[PDB]
Amino acid sequence: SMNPPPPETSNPNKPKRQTNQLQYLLRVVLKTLWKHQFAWPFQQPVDAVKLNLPDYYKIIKTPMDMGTIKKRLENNYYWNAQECIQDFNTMFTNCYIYNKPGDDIVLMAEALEKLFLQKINELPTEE
Ligand SMILES: Cc1nnc2n1-c1ccc(Cl)cc1C(c1ccccc1)=NN2C
Repeated sequence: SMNPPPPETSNPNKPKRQTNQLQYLLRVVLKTLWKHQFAWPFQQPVDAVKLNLPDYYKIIKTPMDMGTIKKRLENNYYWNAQECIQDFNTMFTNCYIYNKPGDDIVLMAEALEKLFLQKINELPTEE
């Protein structure tokens, strides 16, 4: 029922890059989803205490959220675009694992994921 520490957003010994694909993930993908009317539940780690979800972190062992992703991108945490794409996919998957078809939060995830997929379809080739 307690909250875990949040995912890491800083690790000085992790090697870093800022590729054109990572810049697209910040400037296009994250910006698009962040501004959406359904972004709000996803803009920070799930607070299982305030939301009264005592089983959330019993079920979800790889938590992820756009607050974490935003910090990772803005603070250049990644080496490649795949790492960041995986974080978005983990975020959506967790929502579908914990919740049920047709739940409001699932409908919200589905809307954001559609936009995610439309943007990642036009990920630029790496330069
Ligand atoms: C993300 C996420 N995944 N499951 C949840 N959330 C969530 C997180 C934050 C916040 Cl603040 C809420 C939620 C919700 C939620 C339920 C209905 C309408 C809007 C949000 N549900 N829960 C259990």
